Amino acid sequence: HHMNESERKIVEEFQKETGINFKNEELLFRALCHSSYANEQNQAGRKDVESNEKLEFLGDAVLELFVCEILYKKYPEAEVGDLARVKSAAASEEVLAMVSRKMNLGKFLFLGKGEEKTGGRDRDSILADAFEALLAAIYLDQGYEKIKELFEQEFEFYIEKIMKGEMLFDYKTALQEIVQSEHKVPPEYILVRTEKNDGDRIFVVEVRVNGKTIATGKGRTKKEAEKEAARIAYEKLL
Amino acid sequence: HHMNESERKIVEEFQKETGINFKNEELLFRALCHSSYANEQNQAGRKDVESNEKLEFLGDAVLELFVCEILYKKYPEAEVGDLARVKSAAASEEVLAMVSRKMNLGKFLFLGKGEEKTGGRDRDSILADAFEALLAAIYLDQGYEKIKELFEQEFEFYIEKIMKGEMLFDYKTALQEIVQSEHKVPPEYILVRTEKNDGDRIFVVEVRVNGKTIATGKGRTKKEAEKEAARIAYEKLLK
Repeated sequence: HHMNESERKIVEEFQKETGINFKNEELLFRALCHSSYANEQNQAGRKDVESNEKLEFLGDAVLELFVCEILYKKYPEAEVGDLARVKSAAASEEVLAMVSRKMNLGKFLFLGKGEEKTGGRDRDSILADAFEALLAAIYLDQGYEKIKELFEQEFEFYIEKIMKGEMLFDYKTALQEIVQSEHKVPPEYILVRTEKNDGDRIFVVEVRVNGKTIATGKGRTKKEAEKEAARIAYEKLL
Repeated sequence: HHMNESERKIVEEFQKETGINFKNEELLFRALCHSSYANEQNQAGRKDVESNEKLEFLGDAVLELFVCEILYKKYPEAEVGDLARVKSAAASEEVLAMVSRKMNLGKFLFLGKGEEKTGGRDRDSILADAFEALLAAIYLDQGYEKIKELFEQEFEFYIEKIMKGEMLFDYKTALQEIVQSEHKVPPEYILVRTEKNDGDRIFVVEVRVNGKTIATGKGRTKKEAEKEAARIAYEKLLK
């Protein structure tokens, strides 16, 4: 398949924006191609444009192994019934769409005009599916180690939340909504210090409202600590 | 977990017999331990004897990726629906038990006395589970490339049969039974030719009864051709 100008631009923007470069850019294009766009282009005579359905099929297996490996290695004392519970929760459409949105994945999808007109770019199923297809593309292009490099830290965090029975969602967005509603101002995040416990560098962030510290969260990155802080503040405020 | 004498001998034998040598033998031991054995040993004070249930949980995902990767790479034209159908069949208990039996896995399992007495060593589910657990052990000890090196060819063969809609089972044993019954002699497999056909070498095997050829089979190895010849002969002998 020969990428036309607008397709090449999108493919270039995706790599620049997400930082995920590809050796074979055709794998990336394919992962982002919803069937509605492949059908549209094929009907326009571009028979080599293909959907992400096959990559999604492989991607789901890549994801399952990636999540189960984290569970097996990180929770040796967990009952097998617990590994299975968490596995299902971690690989769910809900988590994947959340991950996709955080990556602004919707911006880079190729959709047929009708799908575009009817909200497909915001559809949880389409986003989750494209994310799985992306994992297969990265797996095929650069290997399983790259998948861990890009996503293990992020998923270890989601799996920890789920294993601990803590509800998982976009913490920062939820906290902002509740703080603006009750105080008419947004929450402020302050990195107050860093630590080096367990071997990893740890960021300590306090979330405050009107200068008052509501909660303190810790994480392996500034972003993660902010997320943790928002989770704690949200649960506390409620 | 310290391996006692009998556990040590089983582990050593497994490695010598299959040729799959482990850097970390505890992984191999755990894969071979059915819950009935672990529970029996724990109750007797050996608390570090663990079952293969966690390895099997990981092993199942290793198996799914292994089969899906083959399906994705080898059948680019297949509809996704065919890929999902073949995946389920390829990773099924039936196929996995067949594979386990080919590796004589049943002889290396650790089972509780009661479980062993009730026929556990021949139980399809126990065999399939330990094989998935073994895949996890090998994956953790030696890596994914070792899994392909050991099982890719074999699974590509099963996958091809299922993808073509051809029933999959122990062809040879099934043909043996039907030929022995009708003729009072067993079928014979004769490698009549080997050749390199734009890929690698391919063996041509003829299966015969009393010197008469019943069918011819081709494969990437002699054993594969023999299985193919038996499959063909068996289907034929339902004339």
